[PDB]
Amino acid sequence: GSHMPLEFLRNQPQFQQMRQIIQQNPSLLPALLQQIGRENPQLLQQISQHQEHFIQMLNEPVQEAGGQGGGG
Repeated sequence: GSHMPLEFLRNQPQFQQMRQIIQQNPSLLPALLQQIGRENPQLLQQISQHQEHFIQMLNEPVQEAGGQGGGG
């Protein structure tokens, strides 16, 4: 979508968890892109086509106080 690239990630059981790892070891961002390449190389090449926007969805916290219903 025009305000959400890679939208198929947004709720996934791995996307709930792999970002928590990178938020403690950003040195393993390469090692997570490589890990996606061992099980979904089709997702990997799609993330690679959007990498600057993937980092925005990747670097945020997996939960936030806005999850109660909205931003205000």
